[PDB]
Amino acid sequence: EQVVAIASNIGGKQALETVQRLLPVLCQAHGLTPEQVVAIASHDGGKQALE
Repeated sequence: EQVVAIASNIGGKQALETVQRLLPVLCQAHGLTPEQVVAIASHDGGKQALE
């Protein structure tokens, strides 16, 4: 279990809840925050019509 999974369990949007949770993490560790690029694209340009 992880915060990125618990929040998404409540919200119902794993790809969206994980990006908001890993946002400060990847922003502090790197800054670029690829999550808003890769994870978002995985849902928008991928798992959209199937979600």
